[PDB]
Amino acid sequence: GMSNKFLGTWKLVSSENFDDYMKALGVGLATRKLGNLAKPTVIISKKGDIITIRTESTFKNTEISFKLGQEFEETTADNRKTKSIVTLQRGSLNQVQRWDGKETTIKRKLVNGKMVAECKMKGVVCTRIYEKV
Ligand SMILES: CCCCCC/C=C\CCCCCCCCCC(=O)O
Repeated sequence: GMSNKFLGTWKLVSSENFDDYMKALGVGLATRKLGNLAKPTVIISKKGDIITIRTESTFKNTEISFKLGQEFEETTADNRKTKSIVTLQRGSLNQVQRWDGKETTIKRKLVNGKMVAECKMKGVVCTRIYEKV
């Protein structure tokens, strides 16, 4: 199952190419400016077979809960209404969002004690590094 080492509170410390990823998602400039500057936390918790991922910024939060393998509805931080699914593959949490005939992936893995999120939209890739608080 998901490693217990995912559980807890993670703080963003570095990011690369997030602006273009947000462009590719259709996010407008004003919102991209906040996404490029903010350093969110990501809180991962689990109760039974339900994993919860809560993202906190001072001006925008989000939260998803899911069971591995099972599709769920998600309203994203940029206000997309998606059908999403998270699977566990080779120790990574692999989240796919689908909306409007579009698709994006957000893979979260543990590497050297950090959480690495890799995001892909139509070949535009970004990486975000999180440390464990
Ligand atoms: C929720 C707190 C940050 C919100 C500020 C920016 C608003 C919208 C940008 C939309 C980006 C959607 C991707 C969010 C990041 C997914 C990968 C990650 O968790 O690091």
